[PDB]
Amino acid sequence: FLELERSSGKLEWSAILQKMASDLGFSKILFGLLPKDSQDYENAFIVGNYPAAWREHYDRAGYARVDPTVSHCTQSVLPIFWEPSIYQTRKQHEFFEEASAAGLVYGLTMPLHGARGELGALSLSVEAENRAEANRFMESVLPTLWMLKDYALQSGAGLAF
Amino acid sequence: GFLELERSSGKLEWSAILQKMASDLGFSKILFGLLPKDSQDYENAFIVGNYPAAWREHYDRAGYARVDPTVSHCTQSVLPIFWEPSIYQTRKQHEFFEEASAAGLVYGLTMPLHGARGELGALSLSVEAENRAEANRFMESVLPTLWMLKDYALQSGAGLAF
Ligand SMILES: O=C(CCCOc1cccc(Br)c1)N[C@H]1CCSC1=O
Ligand SMILES: O=C(CCCOc1cccc(Br)c1)N[C@H]1CCSC1=O
Repeated sequence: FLELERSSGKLEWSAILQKMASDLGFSKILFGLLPKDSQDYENAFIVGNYPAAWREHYDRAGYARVDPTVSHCTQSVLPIFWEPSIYQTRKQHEFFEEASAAGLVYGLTMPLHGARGELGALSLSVEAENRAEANRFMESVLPTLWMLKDYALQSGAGLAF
Repeated sequence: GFLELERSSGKLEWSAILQKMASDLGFSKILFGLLPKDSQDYENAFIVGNYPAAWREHYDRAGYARVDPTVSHCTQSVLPIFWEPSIYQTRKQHEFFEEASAAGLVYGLTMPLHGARGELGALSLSVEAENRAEANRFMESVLPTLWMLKDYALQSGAGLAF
């Protein structure tokens, strides 16, 4: 994990994080971080390879207020798996279907809460033949991910702003 | 594998569960402490564990919160800090280490806690060992489990404290 700490710039750091995630077996990621006093977007540091059409769709639809992982991050330090049970409201149901259309189906989000009051998330999505396979995989690497998210948080917070 | 923590209904039951989890991982002494957002009110911090009472009192009276290198570390980082000679840098910190050792707190680590609602704290665990090579073997073997444990302890502890 030391390679993240030793990155000098955002481009280098992002490429290292993306490669680490890929080597682990996740094809898509989002790392997002806000400074302490900031609420919604605006000065958010966002990296990764989420589909650009999804990012724009999400913003226009005001999905920060719909996405169940966002509310979860505001109240918890524990991972939230993208299971059907988290998409409860009608808007969350459509959110799930639209995310799926954009290729985001199986995954998890690790909330990020930095020492300086940074608020964010490391989300990782996996391609799998089915949900059971995706969950077996995520469980198999969970302790590694749990360390990764804190290393990414500490190093990213130092570069983000 | 940490479900007992969240399900715990009271501070005494929760404390005992956490102490047993730490013991099972090889650590006979722990401190779990949490303060609310932007607070330095240690008098009203949520503190559990089994550090020697003589050490706690000494620490408080000497104002060691301002000397202990693990406290300043927690303020700036989410990463663990191992209790190694290299962390005791100032003259006062060398004295701190000597006294901490007189109280049996030579080997261990501190995991900083930063809660979703701004809580600040630490899960500290001390291990008994003959030397640091042995202590390191003991700690390295359970580090990934501790890393998850500290966050489960934070989430559940923050609910009970605040
Ligand atoms: O990755 C996410 C967002 C996770 C949370 O992101 C956050 C949360 C708080 C602050 C910031 Br910046 C980003 N959602 C996923 C769920 C399935 S589809 C999708 O976009
Ligand atoms: O366990 C600790 C203290 C860890 C940090 O504790 C904290 C930090 C922030 C808020 C609160 Br409450 C407690 N120190 C150890 C180092 C060796 S001897 C000793 O007491």
